[PDB]
Amino acid sequence: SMTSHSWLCDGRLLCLHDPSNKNNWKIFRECWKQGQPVLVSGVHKKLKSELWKPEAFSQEFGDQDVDLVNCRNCAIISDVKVRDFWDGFEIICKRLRSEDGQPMVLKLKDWPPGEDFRDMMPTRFEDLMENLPLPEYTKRDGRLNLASRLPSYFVRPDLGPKMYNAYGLITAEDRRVGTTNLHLDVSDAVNVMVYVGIPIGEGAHDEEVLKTIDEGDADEVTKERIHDHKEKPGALWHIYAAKDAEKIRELLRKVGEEQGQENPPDHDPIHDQSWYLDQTLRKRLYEEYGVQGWAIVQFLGDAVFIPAGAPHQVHNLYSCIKVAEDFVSPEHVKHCFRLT
Ligand SMILES: O=C(Nc1ccccc1)Nc1cccnc1
Ligand SMILES: [Cl-]
Ligand SMILES: [Cl-]
Ligand SMILES: [Cl-]
Ligand SMILES: [Cl-]
Ligand SMILES: [Mn+2]
Repeated sequence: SMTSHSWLCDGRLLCLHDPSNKNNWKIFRECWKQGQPVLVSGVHKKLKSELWKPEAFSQEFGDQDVDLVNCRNCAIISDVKVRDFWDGFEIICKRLRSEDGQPMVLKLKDWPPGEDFRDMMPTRFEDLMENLPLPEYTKRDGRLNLASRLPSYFVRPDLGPKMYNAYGLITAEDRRVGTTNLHLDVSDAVNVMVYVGIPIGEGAHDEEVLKTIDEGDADEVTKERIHDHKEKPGALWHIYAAKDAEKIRELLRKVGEEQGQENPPDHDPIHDQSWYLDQTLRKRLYEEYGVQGWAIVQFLGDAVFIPAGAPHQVHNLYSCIKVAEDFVSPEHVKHCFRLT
């Protein structure tokens, strides 16, 4: 039977089932006011799938100049063509190689650049913005989006959306690396998975994907969604409550000191965007500081809602295309205020 919603994370995470249901706000606003993230499934079925394929991005935009990042070591690959990223998205033998001769795990940095998404891709902009869930919160002019309504005493988000494109992490050593390292945003965000690639060349690495989800602390009902094999898994997220951010800073100051970093007692390891919390660090956070997070597997068509101030990290299981929009809900406007 079709149902309005379900629970993941043992009852701690709302999962809405119908992205365009006009009654979603009633269930949503009770969880959102408590500082929880929310998942909405099925957004891919609302979109024009031919607009979100890696081959179309390569054909239409392949000649633009860009920088990439090597996810394994943070090295920057400067001033290459965007087709050099897209043509290796799914075919491993076509990826740029490190000195060791291995194909690299790459992230495409700042593309489309700054606020240029709408001008560069007007048809993609329309398809995404017209199908975002919770539209009173997420649309630029929604009644519960204060972004366009606040004075300069508040940090306002840039005009979006922003596109996040990166290969999947592959090996046992890769399990300790982030696609996006631990950080926080002063605005709310909605992040939609519009394309996932489960490919070949080295296609048979489902076994390391299982171990990553399991060691990532994913719940049995998410474990049931994985092993059902109906839907495409994309990325593993860890999100933490905004109220826990300082305890996370204390853990990362102590670890930086144990690893012989030389850091002033006040420095901000979350703002630095330099850490990924692996299984060891997540267990230490829980045991030594009392802090529990949400381990979320984002499948094709899942929209993840991230509360303002909430620290969060992302680990791609396969090659992903994500598109995110920032907004300012009344529940969380304190997080962007410039005084006290
Ligand atoms: O491939 C998976 N699902 C899927 C693939 C194609 C089409 C529809 C669904 N799940 C999975 C399970 C274990 C390890 N890696 C991935
Ligand atoms: Cl809050
Ligand atoms: Cl377009
Ligand atoms: Cl709404
Ligand atoms: Cl990062
Ligand atoms: Mn973010």
